[PDB]
Order: sequence, then C-alpha cells, then structure tokens
Amino acid sequence: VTAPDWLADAVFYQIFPERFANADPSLDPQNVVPWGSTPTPDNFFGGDLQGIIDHLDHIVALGANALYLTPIFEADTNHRYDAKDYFSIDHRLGTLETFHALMAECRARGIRIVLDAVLNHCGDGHWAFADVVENEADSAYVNWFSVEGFPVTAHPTPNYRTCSGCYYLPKWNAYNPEVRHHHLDVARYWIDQGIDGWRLDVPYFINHTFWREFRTAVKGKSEDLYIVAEEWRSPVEWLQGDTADGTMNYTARDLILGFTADGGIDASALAAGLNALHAEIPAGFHRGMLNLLGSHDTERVLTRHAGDVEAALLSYALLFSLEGAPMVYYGDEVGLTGDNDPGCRGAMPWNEESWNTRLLDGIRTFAAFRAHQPAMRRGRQTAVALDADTIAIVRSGGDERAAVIVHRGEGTTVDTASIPELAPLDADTVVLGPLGTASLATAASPGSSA
Amino acid sequence: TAPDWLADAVFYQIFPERFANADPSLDPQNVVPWGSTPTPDNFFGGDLQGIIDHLDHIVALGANALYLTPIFEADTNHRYDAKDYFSIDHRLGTLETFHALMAECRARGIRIVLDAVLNHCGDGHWAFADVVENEADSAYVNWFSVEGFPVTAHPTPNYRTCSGCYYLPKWNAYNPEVRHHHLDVARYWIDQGIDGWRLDVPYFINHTFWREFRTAVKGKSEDLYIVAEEWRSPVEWLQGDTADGTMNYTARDLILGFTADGGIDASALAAGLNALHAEIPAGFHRGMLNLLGSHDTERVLTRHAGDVEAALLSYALLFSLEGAPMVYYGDEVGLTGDNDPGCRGAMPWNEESWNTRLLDGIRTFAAFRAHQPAMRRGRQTAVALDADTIAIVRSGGDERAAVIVHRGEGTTVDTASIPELAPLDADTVVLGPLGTASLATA
Ligand SMILES: OC[C@H]1O[C@H](OC[C@H]2O[C@H](O[C@H]3[C@H](O)[C@@H](O)[C@@H](O)O[C@@H]3CO)[C@H](O)[C@@H](O)[C@@H]2O)[C@H](O)[C@@H](O)[C@@H]1O
Ligand SMILES: OC[C@H]1O[C@H](OC[C@H]2O[C@H](O[C@H]3[C@H](O)[C@@H](O)[C@@H](O)O[C@@H]3CO)[C@H](O)[C@@H](O)[C@@H]2O)[C@H](O)[C@@H](O)[C@@H]1O
Ligand SMILES: OC[C@H]1O[C@H](OC[C@H]2O[C@H](O[C@H]3[C@H](O)[C@@H](O)[C@H](O)O[C@@H]3CO)[C@H](O)[C@@H](O)[C@@H]2O)[C@H](O)[C@@H](O)[C@@H]1O
Ligand SMILES: OC[C@H]1O[C@H](OC[C@H]2O[C@H](O[C@H]3[C@H](O)[C@@H](O)[C@H](O)O[C@@H]3CO)[C@H](O)[C@@H](O)[C@@H]2O)[C@H](O)[C@@H](O)[C@@H]1O
Ligand SMILES: [Ca+2]
Repeated sequence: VTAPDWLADAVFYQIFPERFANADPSLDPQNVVPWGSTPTPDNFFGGDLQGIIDHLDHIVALGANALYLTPIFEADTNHRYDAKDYFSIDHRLGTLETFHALMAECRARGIRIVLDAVLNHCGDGHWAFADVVENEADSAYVNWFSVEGFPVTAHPTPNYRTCSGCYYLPKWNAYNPEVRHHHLDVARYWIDQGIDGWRLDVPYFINHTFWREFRTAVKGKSEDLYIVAEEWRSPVEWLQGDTADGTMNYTARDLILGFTADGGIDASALAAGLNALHAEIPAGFHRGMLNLLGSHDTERVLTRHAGDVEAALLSYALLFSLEGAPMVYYGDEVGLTGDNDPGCRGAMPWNEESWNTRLLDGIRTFAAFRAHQPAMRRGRQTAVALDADTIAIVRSGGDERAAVIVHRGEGTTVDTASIPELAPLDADTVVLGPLGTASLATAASPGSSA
Repeated sequence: TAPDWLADAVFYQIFPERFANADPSLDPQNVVPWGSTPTPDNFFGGDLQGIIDHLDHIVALGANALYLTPIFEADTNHRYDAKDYFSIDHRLGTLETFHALMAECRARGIRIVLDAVLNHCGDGHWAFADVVENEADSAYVNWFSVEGFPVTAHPTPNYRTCSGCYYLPKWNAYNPEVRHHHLDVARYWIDQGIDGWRLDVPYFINHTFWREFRTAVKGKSEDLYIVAEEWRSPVEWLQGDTADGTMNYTARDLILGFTADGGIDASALAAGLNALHAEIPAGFHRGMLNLLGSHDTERVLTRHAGDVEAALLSYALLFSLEGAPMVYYGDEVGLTGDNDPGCRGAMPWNEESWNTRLLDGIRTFAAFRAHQPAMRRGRQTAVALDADTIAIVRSGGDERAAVIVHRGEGTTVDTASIPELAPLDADTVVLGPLGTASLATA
C-alpha cells in the first residue's frame, strides 16, 4: 500500500521540545539555564508541551499543518533518545493530560502530530536495563538486551550491544518476541492517545521483518497513520509498500544545498539529481517523502548559507516546490543560526525584534503559494535547468501547471516559450533579479461537482 | 514633439566635482581627501578624465545618456556661479579633454546633456566684475540689474540675484545683448558635440526667452533635447514651444510617498500617475526625465531609511514609467546622505564599499526595459491591485509588459484582473515581501 493521501497537503514543522517554549517553569529542573544560553550536550532549558500549545498560532501562521516532535518520553538527556519509560511523557515536558490537551488543540486547528519512535535502543536508565544490571542472569529482562556477560560494564567499552558504541544507549534485542511485543504496544498506545504517525529513529539498525510487523500494527489501527523513516542515503528500500510511507529526504537536502549554499553543483547537476531521485521513488510514495533542509542532526540552514538570507531563501523556494511534504526546522523561519548538534538546538526566542521577519515572510509566501495551487501539492515534478545558475521546478496536473523558478546569479530572464513543460503559461518572459525567485501558475478554478 | 530617441534613453546624472578624480595635476591646493564629508565650500578634485575613465561603469548600469551639472569655469564646487560660459572649468579639464569625453561617449553610444544656467552667473564672471569696477561706464552695466553704485553685497545685495544669493547676480534677459550671449552659449556647446540642455530654474526667466531658445537649439537640430527643471506641474513647459519635457519631480513625490513614507497607497499612486499622464500632452511623455533623487534632494536610500528592499521598489517603479529614467550618481551602489550638501558625496571606486545586490537589482530593471520594446514606447497604465500592490502596464504594438510592485509582506496577483494585461494573460503570479515581478507577453 502507498502513502496516505493527506501527506500531499501537509507541511511539517519540526520541534525539539526541550527548546521550543517554556510555558510552565514549575516543570523546570533545578539547574535550568537562561533561555538565551548556548546549547550543550548536557544542559536543560525548560521547553515544555504547554509552550507548544501556547505557540500554535506561530506554527499555523507559518503555514504548517503537521508537527514532527523529537522524543518526548521520560529520559535522562536533553534530547531524550535514551528513553526510560516509553509509556510516560517526560516529567519536565508535562503530564499525559497536557499531552491530551496538545492533541485536542491540534485537532481543533487541523494540525497532525508525528512522534519519534526510538525502537532500536533505550537508555541505561530504563527499568528493564536497570533490572538486568542488578539481577543479571536472574533478571526477567536479561534477553530484552544483548549483554555479553556479567557484571554489566561500561568502564572500558560496553560489554553489551548499543547504539553506535554509546554506553548509555543499550540496544534492544528486537529478535525477542517480548521486546517486539513491548515495541508494538508503544506504537499502539500513543496512537490510542491521538497521534497521527511515527518517524522511525535509525531504522536501518533494526531489520525489515520487524518494520513489516510495525507497519501492519500501525496500519491496522488506521491506514491514514503516517510512517516515515530516517534515512540519510537512498530511500528506495523503505518504499516497497511493506515498511514506511516515505523517508526524511536528506538526498534532496544535499542536492539543494550543493546549489544554493556550497556552489559545488550547478543547475544541470541539481536538475539531473532531483529527476533521478524522483524516478527512483515508487509511484504512490512521492507525496510521502518528508522534505527538509536541516534538522536536529545538521547545522542550521542559515549557517550553511554563511548568513546570506537571500541565498537561504533560494533553498526554501526549492524546498516548497518539490513533490513531497516540506518541513521547516523550528527557528529556521526566523533566522536562527547554529553549527551541528548541539549548536542547532538553541532555544527559540519569542521576542520578535530578534527575528528576521523578511525571512519568515518569504517562507510564508512560499507556503501560501503551495497551499493555494493544487498542482504544487498533487502535481508530478520535473526539474529543468535553464542555465548554470537557474532552475525551474515545474509541477503539472493535467493541463495545469505551477512553476517555481530559482536563480542564484545576478539577474536573468527566462523565455517561457521554447521550454516545453512551461508552455501552458501565458507569460512569455519572466525576469529574475539577483538571487531572485519567481512563482507562477496557470489559471486554476475549482471544478463544480454538480 | 520630444525627439524619438528619448524613448530608448536612460540617464545617469553626474555632479562632476564628485564622480572621479583621475588627474591630480588639476586638483586645487585646498583639495580634501576623497573620503571627506561634502560641504558647501570643499573641492574633491573630480574631473572629466575621471568620467571618461569610468564610462564602462555607466554602460554596465544600462545608462546611455549623461546629465552633467554645470562644468564651465566657476568659483564654487557646484559651479552654478559661472565665470565664463565658453570654457570648461580649469579644475575639470580643458576643451581637449571635453572633446575626448564626447568622442569616448559617442563610441559607446552615450549622449550628453549639459546644464544651462541662464538666469544668473557668478559674481566672478568677467562682465559682472567689469560692472563692479567700471560701474556706469562699463559696457556690461545693463547685462545685469544693478540698483546703483557702488555695487555691494554687504547687508543685502544691491542688485538682482538668484533668490537673494550675493554671488549669483541675475542676468538681465530683457537685454537683447544678453539674449545674444545666451543663445551663443547654446550654439557653441552644440557645435562641440552635445545632445541637449537641461534648463536651470527656467521659471526665473520668461517664456518668451525660452521660445527664442528652442528655436535656436532645434534650428541646429530637431533631435537636440531640451528638458526643464520644474518641481511642480510640468504642463507649462509642454506646449510645443519651450521644452521637450521636465524633470519629473511629481512622479518622484508619488513613488516615494508609496515606497518610503507610507503616506500614499497603491490606489492613490495609480490615480496620481494616470492623472499626471493625462495632463502631459501627446508627444511629450517620452521626454519626461524621471528621477527619484538629484543633487538637490536627499539620497534615495536615506529617504528609505536604509531599507534597500524598499528602495528597490522605488527603482522598479522608476524604470517601469513612460519617460526616460535617470539614476543619480552613486545611488546605484547605495550611497547615503541628507540633502545638499550631504547628497554630494564622493563616488567610491572600491567594489567592497558598494551594495552590489542593489546595483544588480537596478541593472535588472534596466535590462528588462532595454529588452522589451513596450517598456520604451508602450502606452502607460497604472492599476492598484491592493492597498500595497500596483501594476504598471506598458502596451506595445505586438507585446504587453507589466512591472508589479508590492510593499507588503507577500501576496498573489491574478493577472486576469489587470484588464490592460488580461486579454492574453490569466496566470497567477506570487510576490514576496517587498517583492516585484516583471513579465511580458506577445
Ligand atoms: O548512530 C547514531 C549516533 O549514536 C551515538 O550518538 C548518540 C546521539 O543520540 C541522539 O541521536 C539521534 C539523532 O538525533 C536521531 O535523529 C537519529 O540519527 O538517531 C540518533 C540516535 O537515536 C542525540 O540526538 C545526539 O545528540 C547523540 O549524539 C554516537 O556517538 C554517534 O556517533 C552516532 O552517529
Ligand atoms: O533658487 C534656487 C536656490 O537659490 C539659492 O541657493 C544657491 C544654490 O545654487 C545651486 O543650486 C541650483 C540647483 O542645484 C539647480 O539644480 C537648480 O535648482 O538651480 C539652483 C541654482 O542655480 C547650488 O547647487 C546649491 O548648492 C545652492 O544652494 C538660494 O539660497 C536657495 O534658497 C534657492 O532655493
Ligand atoms: O542520527 C544521528 C547521526 O546522523 C547522521 O549520521 C546518520 C547515520 O549515518 C550512518 O548510517 C548509515 C548506516 O550505517 C547504513 O547501514 C545505512 O544503510 O545508511 C545509514 C544512514 O541512512 C551511521 O552508520 C549511523 O550511525 C548514523 O545514524 C550524522 O552524519 C551523524 O554525525 C549523526 O551522529
Ligand atoms: O533649486 C534648489 C532648490 O530646489 C528646491 O526648490 C525648487 C524651487 O522651488 C521654488 O520655485 C518655484 C517657483 O517659486 C514657482 O514660481 C514656479 O512655478 O515653480 C517653482 C518650482 O518648480 C523656489 O521659488 C525656487 O527658489 C527653487 O529653485 C528645494 O525645495 C530648495 O530647498 C532647493 O534650494
Ligand atoms: Ca583632479
């Protein structure tokens, strides 16, 4: 089966909930740092779920109708990939009630919620793992993990399987039916609590049999539940109809940034790469691709562009033009900067004198265009290099067409005649300024059903 | 009628004391460093060789005509106090340098309009100094309006001047001898190769004189351009007997009202531009010299309080208009300054001190105009789409163009609603915050 239809109309906003908005400082830990502080692998700022709720207007005004939240279950770190209880919201984020309140406010606003499924590993603080450290071969949980022997040690190197050699992330034994049962109950439990899908953390470290079983458990609750795989390389293995509905499209990230920030690839090579990527994605999964320019595991877009906001805007035009659901990383829309993790996990400033609001408005415009034109959501995609510095992303539905034209040089003209996919447009020539974009579509009119 | 070539023109205004100093041997002894604050009294040593040396800049902007502020021998840095109308100012160069500038301009297809300062001359001019000295016995006593002798500036001048200023004695244009001198100035520089004259404070003289002036200039050649300085309605100058057009200070005020001040909205801008258009007679639209700033105003970017994107809106509108657009030296690279003397800063030639994206934006608007024939000869219609959004539609014989300018936070334009454009265009077009879009259709 294919990606749910609603993905075609989605626009995602990615939130790292430690850092979004601190609405309830009674939930703050003892050594919470000031909100403007430099992020580190160890510090806590107090972001909470009530802060998400309180800022839904910002998210909707951006043009997003879906959230992707990084992990929110009880954990010991600020990133919460080291979960200790998969059936509890972390105590610093809030309670189950607050979570319920976010899901309800989201439903009321037509916002969907995707959570992070961290199934390959848990934290060393997890009850099961703590029980194995204490009770060893007599623990009921000994084979929920891959412990070489006793006593459990981390002191040189771990004597147990982990995420990439990290001591505090012991690897779940997914070959144990009891672990798979726990894992599927997590899936099912949060779906019962109102979520609309799951993003699969490091799914390439588990195995496809398990991911097939996960699909059946999720899609059995509802076929409109979205599953999206983290995948940094070719997405193709995830799109066979038996695992995910799409991947995080890091392929398109690298292509786009190669052109707009690095200067390493020209428009021909960008066009070729995006068309080839498109052709490799099976029919029915293009809409399920989760397109992005950055995340909590990359430097921030504006830092990749060395502070060139106009160049950054070319990446956003491209992002919003592509088939698949575009996703903005929280604070990128107001021009936050940062190097790679932890640098990109800065706290979101809510004092609007610190925002680049021309950047914000640029992105809103792209989003609004996409929201208004059916072809930008459901059209086939063709990328067309016009010259080394200029690319057209054409989205076509029937005889209808939308075009986002992206120019990284000092100005140009585009003859829409003599570029065949651009043919139905009435404009015969369109100018582009320095680092300019132009967005055009054929006259569209909603058709009457009676 | 205005000469046809004005339709394809794009002017670059130079205040020659400040453009480029190529020849240090012409610098005065009191010459200040090129980075200095401009003042009513200081000289920076700009010269004509400096102009010649940067002609490639002017061409690369997309300009093909120069308006020079006065260049004749004078005692001030602005040179409106001419002391000899038949000589280039010694600090600027020689008649040979001027010839060379004309020839290098011709080679590149650049026309030259000079400033005609006929209402008054400087107190240093030979005729006026002859009057101070020889008084009633001077042959030139009636070339001026001197009340009595001895001539004095001291409390107030005892002679007629430009607006009370003692070093700008008023020429007596009622004297046939003076008119003869004036007409000989006009003729002389046309014989040296110029393409037209800009008229300084033409409202201080009289239309009779200005009709004699047109007859003398057009008699040399019908294609020589005459443009009046006029800050209010241009219509007196457009009856076919004086100028080919004016400096379009009306459209300056309307455009900046919308893009910089926020006092006028798109509907008012449109209406004002369509009315201006309707008031300008047929044959004279092309002759209007459109501008956003001059040596007599604050710099466009200062009017915009440093908002480069807002400024770019002003240039989009400027270059869309019927009439010849004019860029004021250094605005293209984003020089700032208050009004005179603050708008008369030295032009920087280090490319790292330029706002090159501003430069490139302007170049783009220029290129579009240069490429599309309707942007030069097409009928003009302005239409407001929104309080913040305006379309300037130019209609050619075989092609229509629109420049859409938005001063808001972003919008969508249904091209079927601009009915001037809409019989061969139903595309929708997006505009970003402070965005423009430029399109053409066969
Ligand atoms: O192979 C993954 C990584 O494991 C160790 O680093 C621990 C990191 O844990 C988190 O990283 C998650 C990402 O944010 C996810 O989006 C995805 O890639 O999966 C990982 C693990 O769940 C945490 O967010 C990071 O701050 C930690 O560095 C190794 O030390 C790394 O070398 C490995 O690449
Ligand atoms: O009436 C005009 C003005 O006269 C006196 O100021 C002397 C100014 O002389 C020059 O200004 C000229 C402009 O730059 C021209 O483009 C046009 O407007 O004509 C005038 C006079 O030839 C000089 O460039 C300026 O720096 C001087 O101020 C009065 O003092 C002013 O109040 C009058 O408005
Ligand atoms: O998630 C944190 C991490 O993200 C990036 O690294 C991604 C990812 O790269 C490798 O994984 C590859 C697997 O080894 C292959 O078997 C699989 O086919 O393709 C994946 C990627 O899709 C690493 O092996 C893995 O540890 C890591 O998650 C950043 O590059 C990295 O610096 C971050 O630490
Ligand atoms: O020229 C420098 C000067 O420029 C501006 O002033 C222009 C101009 O304005 C007035 O002239 C008007 C006449 O009085 C009217 O009779 C005529 O119809 O219209 C003109 C305007 O076109 C002043 O009288 C005149 O002295 C001046 O040149 C700036 O406002 C001014 O501050 C500058 O000094
Ligand atoms: Ca000099």
